[PDB]
Amino acid sequence: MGHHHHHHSHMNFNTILEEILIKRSQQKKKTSPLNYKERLFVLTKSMLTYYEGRAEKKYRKGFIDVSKIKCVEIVKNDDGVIPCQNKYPFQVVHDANTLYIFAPSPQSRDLWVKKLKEEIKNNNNIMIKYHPKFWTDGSYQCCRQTEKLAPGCEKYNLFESSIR
Ligand SMILES: [Zn+2]
Repeated sequence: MGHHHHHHSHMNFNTILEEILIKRSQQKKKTSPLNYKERLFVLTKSMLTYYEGRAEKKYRKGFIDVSKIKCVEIVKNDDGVIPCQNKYPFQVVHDANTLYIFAPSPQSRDLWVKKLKEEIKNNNNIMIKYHPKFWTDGSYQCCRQTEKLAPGCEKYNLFESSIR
């Protein structure tokens, strides 16, 4: 059972950047681990949207608006080892929670963090501070305030001079 097609061309508009990225889903007291889910992510000026044409589960096709984003940075990892197969993760704080996305390469991470900052620079939703560590629910991260969206423990340079 469970064998038929359901493909329709729901194409996104003018893309800035697309890549096969890993979404670490933030679990909370339910039947979910810290799932590393490698999907196709496309960034547009209106929305960051991922792709999962699952021919098995009615899996959650979520999306983030650029205006929902409050902070984008690289994840300066406090741990020894990066858990996922992909390494050099970046973080996207938004209306709900702080999302964590592992890039295949530090090349991918660099360009993604960059382009996201270049979009969210015009938002009035941006916290002047961000969280450097892994915001996992009720865990011992940077400020140990991981419950609800704290306004950042380290200072966020929205316009950071990468210039050498
Ligand atoms: Zn913190």
